[PDB]
Amino acid sequence: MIKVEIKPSQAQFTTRSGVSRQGKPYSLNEQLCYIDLGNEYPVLVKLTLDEGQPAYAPGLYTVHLSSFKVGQFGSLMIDRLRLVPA
Amino acid sequence: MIKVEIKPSQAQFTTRSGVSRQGKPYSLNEQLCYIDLGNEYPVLVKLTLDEGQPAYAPGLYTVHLSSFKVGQFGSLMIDRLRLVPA
Repeated sequence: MIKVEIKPSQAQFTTRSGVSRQGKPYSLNEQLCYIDLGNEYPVLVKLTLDEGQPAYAPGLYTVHLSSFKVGQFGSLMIDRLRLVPA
Repeated sequence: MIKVEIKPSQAQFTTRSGVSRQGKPYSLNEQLCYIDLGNEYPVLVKLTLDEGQPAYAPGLYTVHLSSFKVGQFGSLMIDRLRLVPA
């Protein structure tokens, strides 16, 4: 299991916006977190939240299976990192 | 944890080859597996093995932390899916 931590300083999201190729508006909410990848300290990672989801609260989390998909070359890829409470 | 299974029919690898941009030869070993992504059946996924590693034997496996890296846009990505026995 991947250990992900939202620190107290990471409790908010920011929003970026724009317009798609054929005219539709979009908004993307982004939040930061720390992920332990086995180095001396955890590393900073950007999360893009799904539509209508609040920011994750501070605490410990692991990664949900729905984060992954098979990509166009047949290998596993991350679609969007989706989290669940540890 | 991600459940990965190497079936008896997937016990071998194949090798692709070529030449890099500035003249160096390369060889890549590829093996197939099944990964349970929570749909009605597991899906077929291609693995690229690391240099000097044999094919994984049939059995059950989970994913090692070294499979992941932070990508050039700051989000988590899979580098190469690396496996360990379950």
